[PDB]
Amino acid sequence: SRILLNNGAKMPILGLGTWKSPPGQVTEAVKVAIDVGYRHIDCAHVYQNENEVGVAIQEKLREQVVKREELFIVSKLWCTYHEKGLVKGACQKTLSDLKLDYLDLYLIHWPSGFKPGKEFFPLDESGNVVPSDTNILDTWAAMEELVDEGLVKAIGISNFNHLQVEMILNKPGLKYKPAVNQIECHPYLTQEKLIQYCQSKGIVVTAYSPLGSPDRPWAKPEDPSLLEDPRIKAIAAKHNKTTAQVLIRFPMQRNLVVIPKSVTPERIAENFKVFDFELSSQDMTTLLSYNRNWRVCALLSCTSHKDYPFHEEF
Ligand SMILES: NC(=O)c1ccc[n+]([C@@H]2O[C@H](COP(=O)([O-])OP(=O)(O)OC[C@H]3O[C@@H](n4cnc5c(N)ncnc54)[C@H](OP(=O)(O)O)[C@@H]3O)[C@@H](O)[C@H]2O)c1
Ligand SMILES: O=C(O)Cc1nn(Cc2nc3cc(C(F)(F)F)ccc3s2)c(=O)c2ccccc12
Repeated sequence: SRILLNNGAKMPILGLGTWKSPPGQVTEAVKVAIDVGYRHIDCAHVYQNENEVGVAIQEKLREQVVKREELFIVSKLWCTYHEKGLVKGACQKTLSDLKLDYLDLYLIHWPSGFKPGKEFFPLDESGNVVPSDTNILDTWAAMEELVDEGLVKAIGISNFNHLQVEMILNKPGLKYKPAVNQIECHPYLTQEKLIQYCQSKGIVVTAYSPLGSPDRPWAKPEDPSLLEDPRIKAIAAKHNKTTAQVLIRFPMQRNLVVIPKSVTPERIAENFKVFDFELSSQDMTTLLSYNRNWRVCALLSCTSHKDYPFHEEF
């Protein structure tokens, strides 16, 4: 149920995602999740719902359902706060919203810094994202300070390519190695090279968008649909499981952490019922065979940013 991180802490391999969970629904989602056994919640300031996630956690702590030490709460430093001077306040805002005194894991959400200011996606008049003059290593050093001050127990990265990870690993005077790299991963984007890289370096990989993010706001009707893939439905039927259950179990059997999102109580419970069956070797081979290098998350307006991660092969 949990994987050991480099700081000695254990991270639950199944967590609840919260991107696109409206504040109207995420409090109930998190309450239900905790009731049915989730102990890991994946959050971010940019998801605009951390206050409501926080309400749910506070309530369940107060109800004596769970103790804080049993929860594993992750959040992420948004791109507009990469300047060394902005990092601590960004973390403290997340902590205040979540009503917590520490995070279990805090990630650099994307390797790119954006122009500081109120807008999460500052654009120029021609639609290009406006970068900031920040660099990965200075942002990393700021993240390390959060560990040293007790705000966070572990730090990591998200959407970093292997060269960007290597930059941090090779930093003279590195204080903390990244514990986790959180990346998009599912049968249409199987990430074999980056997973082998990270796992060889002692970095745990978390798979995001494991169901293919059908609710992503830029979906096009001609896009591939993992949950509707008849090939994956057939593997699910053979196990008397749903397609979502197969898609969640798949990364678990690759020694990945996985964070499916739902706000629908029946699905939150369904998605956790993945510890009672095993995909066969042939199932795993078949699912890996569906790779198409297809990404849910890769914003066009960011493709000229100097730190855009997806020009590299991996
Ligand atoms: N680090 C990053 O850059 C990054 C990027 C993307 C995602 N993430 C994290 O990863 C999480 C998961 O990714 P995601 O939100 O993109 O998408 P996802 O988990 O792949 O898919 C969520 C979508 O699937 C639906 N769904 C959930 N369970 C289902 C089930 N059993 N049957 C049918 N449909 C089901 C949900 O609907 P309902 O909610 O309406 O039930 C929602 O529309 C995020 O929420 C976020 O926490 C991180
Ligand atoms: O962020 C999430 O969790 C999900 C996520 N993904 N995307 C796609 C992105 N593509 C990027 C590319 C870069 C780049 F590094 F390439 F510059 C930087 C930042 C991004 S956001 C979004 O546009 C988005 C908008 C609101 C809330 C969350 C998201």
